[PDB]
Amino acid sequence: GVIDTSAVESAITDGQGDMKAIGGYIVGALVILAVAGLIYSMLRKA
Amino acid sequence: GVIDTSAVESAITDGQGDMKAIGGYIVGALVILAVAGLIYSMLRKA
Amino acid sequence: GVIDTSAVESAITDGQGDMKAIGGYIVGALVILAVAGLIYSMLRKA
Amino acid sequence: GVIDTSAVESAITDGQGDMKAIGGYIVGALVILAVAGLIYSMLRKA
Amino acid sequence: GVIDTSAVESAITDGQGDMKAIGGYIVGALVILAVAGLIYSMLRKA
Amino acid sequence: GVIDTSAVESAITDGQGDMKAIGGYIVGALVILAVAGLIYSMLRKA
Amino acid sequence: GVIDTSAVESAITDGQGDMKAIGGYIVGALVILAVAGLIYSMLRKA
Amino acid sequence: GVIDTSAVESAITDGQGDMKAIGGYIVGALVILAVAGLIYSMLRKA
Amino acid sequence: GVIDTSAVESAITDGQGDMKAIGGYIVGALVILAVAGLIYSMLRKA
Amino acid sequence: GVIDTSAVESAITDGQGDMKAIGGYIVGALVILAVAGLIYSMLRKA
Amino acid sequence: GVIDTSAVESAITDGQGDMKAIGGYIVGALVILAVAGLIYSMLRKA
Amino acid sequence: GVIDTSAVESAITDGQGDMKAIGGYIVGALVILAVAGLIYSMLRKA
Amino acid sequence: GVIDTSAVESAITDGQGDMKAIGGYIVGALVILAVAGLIYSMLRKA
Amino acid sequence: GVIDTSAVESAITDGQGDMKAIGGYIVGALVILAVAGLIYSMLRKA
Amino acid sequence: GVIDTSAVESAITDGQGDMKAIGGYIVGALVILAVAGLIYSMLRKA
Amino acid sequence: GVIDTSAVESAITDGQGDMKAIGGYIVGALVILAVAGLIYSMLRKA
Amino acid sequence: GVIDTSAVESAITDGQGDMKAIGGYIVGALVILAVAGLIYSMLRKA
Amino acid sequence: GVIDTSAVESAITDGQGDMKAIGGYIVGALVILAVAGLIYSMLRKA
Amino acid sequence: GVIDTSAVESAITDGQGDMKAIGGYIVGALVILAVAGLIYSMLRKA
Amino acid sequence: GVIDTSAVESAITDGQGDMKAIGGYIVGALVILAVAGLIYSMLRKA
Amino acid sequence: GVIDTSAVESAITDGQGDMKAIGGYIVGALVILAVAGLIYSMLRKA
Amino acid sequence: GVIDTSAVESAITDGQGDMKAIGGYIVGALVILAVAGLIYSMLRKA
Amino acid sequence: GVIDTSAVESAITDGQGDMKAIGGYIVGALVILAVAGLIYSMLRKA
Amino acid sequence: GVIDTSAVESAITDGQGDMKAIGGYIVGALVILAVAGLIYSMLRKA
Amino acid sequence: GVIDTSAVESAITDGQGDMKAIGGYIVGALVILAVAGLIYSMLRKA
Amino acid sequence: GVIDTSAVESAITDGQGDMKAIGGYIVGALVILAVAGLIYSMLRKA
Amino acid sequence: GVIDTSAVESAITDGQGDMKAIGGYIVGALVILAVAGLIYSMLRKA
Amino acid sequence: GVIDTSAVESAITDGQGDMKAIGGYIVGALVILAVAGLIYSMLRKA
Amino acid sequence: GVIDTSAVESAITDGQGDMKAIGGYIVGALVILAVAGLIYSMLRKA
Amino acid sequence: GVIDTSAVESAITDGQGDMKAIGGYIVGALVILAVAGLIYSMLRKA
Amino acid sequence: GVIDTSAVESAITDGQGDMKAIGGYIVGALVILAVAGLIYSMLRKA
Amino acid sequence: GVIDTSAVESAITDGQGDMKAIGGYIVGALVILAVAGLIYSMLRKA
Amino acid sequence: GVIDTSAVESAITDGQGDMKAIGGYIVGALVILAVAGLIYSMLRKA
Amino acid sequence: GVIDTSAVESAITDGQGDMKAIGGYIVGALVILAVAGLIYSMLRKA
Amino acid sequence: GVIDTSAVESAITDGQGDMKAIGGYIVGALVILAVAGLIYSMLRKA
Repeated sequence: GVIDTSAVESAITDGQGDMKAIGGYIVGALVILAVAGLIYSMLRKA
Repeated sequence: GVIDTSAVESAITDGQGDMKAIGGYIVGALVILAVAGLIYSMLRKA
Repeated sequence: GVIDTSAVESAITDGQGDMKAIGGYIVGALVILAVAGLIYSMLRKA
Repeated sequence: GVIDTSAVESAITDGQGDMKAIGGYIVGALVILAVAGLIYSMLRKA
Repeated sequence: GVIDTSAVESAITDGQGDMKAIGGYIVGALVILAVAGLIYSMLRKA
Repeated sequence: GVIDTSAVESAITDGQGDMKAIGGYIVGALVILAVAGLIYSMLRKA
Repeated sequence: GVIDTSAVESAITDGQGDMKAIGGYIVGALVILAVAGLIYSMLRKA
Repeated sequence: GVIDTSAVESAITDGQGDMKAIGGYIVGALVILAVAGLIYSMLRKA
Repeated sequence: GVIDTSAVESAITDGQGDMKAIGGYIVGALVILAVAGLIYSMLRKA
Repeated sequence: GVIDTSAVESAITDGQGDMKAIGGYIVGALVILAVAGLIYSMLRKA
Repeated sequence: GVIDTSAVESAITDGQGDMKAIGGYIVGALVILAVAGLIYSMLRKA
Repeated sequence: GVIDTSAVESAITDGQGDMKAIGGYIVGALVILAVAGLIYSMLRKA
Repeated sequence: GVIDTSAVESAITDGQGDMKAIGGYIVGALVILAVAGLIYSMLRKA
Repeated sequence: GVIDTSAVESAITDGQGDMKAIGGYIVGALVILAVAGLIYSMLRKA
Repeated sequence: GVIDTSAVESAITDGQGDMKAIGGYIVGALVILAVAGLIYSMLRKA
Repeated sequence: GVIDTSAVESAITDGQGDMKAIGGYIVGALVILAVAGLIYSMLRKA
Repeated sequence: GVIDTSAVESAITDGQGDMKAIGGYIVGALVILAVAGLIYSMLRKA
Repeated sequence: GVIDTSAVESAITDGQGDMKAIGGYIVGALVILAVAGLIYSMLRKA
Repeated sequence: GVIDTSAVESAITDGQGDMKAIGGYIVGALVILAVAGLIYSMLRKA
Repeated sequence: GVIDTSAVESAITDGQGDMKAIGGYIVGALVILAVAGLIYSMLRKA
Repeated sequence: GVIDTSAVESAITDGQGDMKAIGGYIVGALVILAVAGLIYSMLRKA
Repeated sequence: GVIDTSAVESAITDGQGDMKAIGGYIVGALVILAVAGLIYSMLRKA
Repeated sequence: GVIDTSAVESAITDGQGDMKAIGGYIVGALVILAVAGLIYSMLRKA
Repeated sequence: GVIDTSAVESAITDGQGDMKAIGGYIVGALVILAVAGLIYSMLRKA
Repeated sequence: GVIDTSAVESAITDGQGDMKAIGGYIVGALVILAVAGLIYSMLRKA
Repeated sequence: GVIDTSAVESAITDGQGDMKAIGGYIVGALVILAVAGLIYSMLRKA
Repeated sequence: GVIDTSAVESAITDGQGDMKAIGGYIVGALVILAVAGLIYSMLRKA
Repeated sequence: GVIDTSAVESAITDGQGDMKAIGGYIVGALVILAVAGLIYSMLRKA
Repeated sequence: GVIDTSAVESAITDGQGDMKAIGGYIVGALVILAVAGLIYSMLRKA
Repeated sequence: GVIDTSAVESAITDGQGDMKAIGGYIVGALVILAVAGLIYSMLRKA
Repeated sequence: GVIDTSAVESAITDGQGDMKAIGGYIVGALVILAVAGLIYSMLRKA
Repeated sequence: GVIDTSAVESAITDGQGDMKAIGGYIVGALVILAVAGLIYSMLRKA
Repeated sequence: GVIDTSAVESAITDGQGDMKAIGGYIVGALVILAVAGLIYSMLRKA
Repeated sequence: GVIDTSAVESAITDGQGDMKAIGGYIVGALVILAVAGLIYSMLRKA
Repeated sequence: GVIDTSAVESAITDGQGDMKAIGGYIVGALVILAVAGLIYSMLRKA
């Protein structure tokens, strides 16, 4: 019932919180990766 | 008879009380379950 | 005899009254049950 | 009987209410997930 | 006897009335469920 | 005796009449039930 | 009995009617889904 | 006695008739169901 | 029973008909896709 | 008794007949499905 | 007495005759039932 | 009495005979079912 | 039943509506992605 | 079923339409790219 | 029972027979696929 | 009673015998299945 | 009854405790997995 | 008579006492069961 | 009566003991299963 | 009377003896069943 | 079963037929591509 | 449902925002790269 | 009961034994697979 | 299937048509380029 | 779908716009380069 | 059970055998490919 | 329950241990790969 | 596709136009250069 | 399985055959190219 | 849950640490490469 | 496959044909160039 | 999400910083190279 | 599990062995290539 | 694996063989070229 | 992880070692080349 389902929203909320966060930190890695590639290209070139 | 049947309503009432409650706490488990799945998916992905 | 049998109808009437009532309150429980199952399914799923 | 079955509609109604709601909040998670994937792809790429 | 059995048809009729109705409202829940699944799939995918 | 027993056949006849009839209307309920289950399955599935 | 069972065929018929219909509309969703995937692939690619 | 029991066979016969028939029409529903699932799978896939 | 199962073959047949057809039209899309890739490669190259 | 149980074997036999048959036609669908997937893969690839 | 009791055996014999027969025809129904269930399962499955 | 009860053993024996037999033929159906499922899985897969 | 199944069509309709829409907005992202790749290629080149 | 599957062809058709179109406009970009390379080569050279 | 279960082994045996066979023919397709890819690579390259 | 219950153990024993056996032959199928999947993967890959 | 149902809450509580915990340790594995993938990508690249 | 019927209430009271108690301890088992299922699901999943 | 019902609690207690234990050992299997899956994923990946 | 009722306890005792025993051997079957399922799952999986 | 599985081989055969064919026509494109590159090189050079 | 899907558009919007932005900053790098190449060529030359 | 449940532990133990073993041999395959991929990459590259 | 695969050949054909054509027009550019180089050399020289 | 694909054309258009522009400004550099070479040659010479 | 699981090892063994073999022959192709590239480079060069 | 779930942590721990280890040895391969590429580049160049 | 490839010819045409033109103006420079050399020689000489 | 995998070797063999052949004919082109360059150099020179 | 997700950040952190480091050491190689090229050019020249 | 690869030889053949031809006509230009230089030298000289 | 994408800009910024810098120091080398060539020419000449 | 994972290290080890070896022999080719270029330059020059 | 990798060495060996050979014959051309230049110089001179 | 990444540094180190070395020996060749050119010039001259 209802009340029990307010608790649903609560745990789901924590859930989404976690997600965008984690997904964010992954991106931190990717940027470092990306950019390290661009330098690698600058040497290749000149 | 009648009076005896008011007591019926009484015990049945307790009955339903118990039910929606228990059924509720089960759902608490399910949400935790569900959401723990979503995080598991965020790692899989990124 | 007859008169005595009008009293029959009377006690039987109370009888049926009681029945549909009690049977009704049982159903209240079942609906709560049913629907609590449907929520349990929504978590399972998503 | 009838009256008892109006109460059925009532509890079932709450039921469906709960469902589309919960199912909705799950989707909130999925969108965040999805889109976090698209960014992950933008880095991969460039 | 006969007359008493016309009343049978009557209560049984109410009975069936109730049934297809309730069974109907359950389906309302299921559709909402179903379709909420399809959206969940659209995110998964794209 | 005999004549008295023709009346037996008569009341028994009414009896059987009633039975197959009532038993019939019960089945009307069951079919509605059954089939409402099949729809419930179509949603579950797709 | 027999007659009562013609009514069976009747309610079952409605039943099947409903089914292929609903199952059909679900497919409408799936096609839209499918094809939206193919476009998503055309971008990925070129 | 005997004769009375030939009538038994008769009503039982009708009985079985009804059964395989009804059971048959149910299957009509199931096939429609089944196959509608297979199409649903063809979209999922391609 | 048997007869009822000839109808099974019938609905299943329609089923398979549908499948190879749909699966076919999907392929029409894929070829267009594929080949559009090959042109994209001819430009890349020269 | 015995004789009555030879008829059991008979109806059960028809039963199994039906089964392996139907189950067979389902497989016809699956093969068409499968293989249509393999072509879909040949385009994806080249 | 004795002779009168040979007639007992006679009517009892008819009795048992009737029984195993009727009980037999009931089983005919059950087999049809059973097996119709197995087909219902083959669709469910595949 | 005793002798009458040897006949009991006799009819019960036939009884058990019938049972393991019938139960056996049912299993024949199940195996066909089972295995038809495994093939269905081989297509699904490859 | 029927009426209850008109409501099915209704919720399914909303369903499909949602889908093609969402699937659409995803594509908006992909195009931006794609094209940003093409510019990245123009620099690489010249 | 059949009719429902004509709608499949319809949505798939739109699908393919979209594809060859989009894939086409991508090529417009590539040609401009290509040719801009050839001019870049004419300067390099002379 | 036992004998009935020797027949189990028999139908299961056919079952496995079918499986490794079908699974085999699928592989025939895959090899053709694979190798057609390798040629596609030889052109790409030289 | 006791003796009658030694026969219970006996039939139950046969029972379990049958079970682990049949369950075993099913596994034979599964292994063939599994491994045929792994080869399918080796082609996919290289 | 009530008291007996307080014990329900108790065992269910332990239940949920266990769940989020276990689900947590699984995630520990996934992160290690994920990140080990990212390093694998850094080598691939440079 | 009356007094004798006060003793009725007494033994019936003990009766009900016993019942709700026993019924309670059964539930203790069920909860342990239930929850052990939920853990089993957490492993299945992750 | 009462005393007899203390013995009820006793046998029920053993009962629950058994349950949580067995249910526990099942979980031992599941964990081994789960984790063996995670390794299988590490190979798939790298 | 009393003495006669000591013999009651005696036959009832044998009774319970038999029960827990038989019920035990049934469980032997179930475990074999259960566990054979878990292996079936290990193949499915890997 | 067997016969049903000869049809498997049949549809799979068509399948492979299609594959090597299509894969072939793709190669026709690649050769034209390749060689058009070699001419492009002859101009570059001289 | 609908409302829940307005939130979809919202998160997707942010998504696309992010993308064209990031993709933009990457291009900033590429231009700097490109042009640094052109200077490198001016020295090579004169 | 208890003793019967020691046998449970026994069969479950064998069960788990089997599992980690089988799951192990599967991994043997995967490693061979994996590593054969790495060599395939060394050729691709140089 | 087959017919669907004749359409494959058709779209692939158009594909190759396009390719050799485009690749051709590129060469037109290259020749003009080449030869313009040769004149540039005649001036350099004399 | 369609509308969503008009937006595709739109973003692709911007895309191509950007390209021919950028590619153009690069050429501005090349001409300056080229011609600065020709002067360098006039000094070398005379 | 155990014995049945020795057969598991057996079929898995064949499995791995097949794999390293096939994977091996693929490499034969790759080497031929690789080296044919190196010759192609020797011409390019001198 | 709890204790049973400490064993969960234990097997999961071993699990993660295995993972980071294996994932590690894979990386050993990749580094050797990577670096062997860099040497290949030094020859290409000078 | 075709139409899209007529546009290819169009942009390529502009391309070649540009080329022979630019290449032409370069030659204008070269002639002026050349001839200025010849005068330089006439002075050297006489 | 094994036999099925002999066919693997067979198709792979054809595969490699094709490769070294095609790769060979490409080289024929390259030599003609190369050497045509050397003549071009003899004119340049003398 | 939350706490479990702090550990996520932790392992991801190590992850990124590793990455920028490794990516760094690769660059050390590239610089040595680059510069060794410049010396190679100084000899070529003078 | 094979046949498809005879067509490879065919298109490659045309390819080489084209090459030696074009390369030839280039040489025609070079000779005219060369020799025009020799006359230029005869004037310089005498 | 957003915040996470501000960090993107940050790491990309560092990235570009690095690039123009490194690219700059390369040019320092080139100038030294260039000019050392011009002196080499002054000796050649006079 | 553990032991099974020692075998992982073993097959991975062989793996890396193979790699550095093969990668090595490739380099043998490259050196021969390189140096053959240097001789080609000595002729060009003197 | 190992054995498969001895074949690698074999094909690579042939590879290198081919290379130094071809590279050798190219040099034969260059010497003839070179020396023909020296004679051309002897005439120029005297 | 970390430790595994210390080994990365190790193999990369060897890598760079190799590079500057090889690149060095190439330069030895170039100097010999260069200087042999200068002598060639001294003869040309005087």
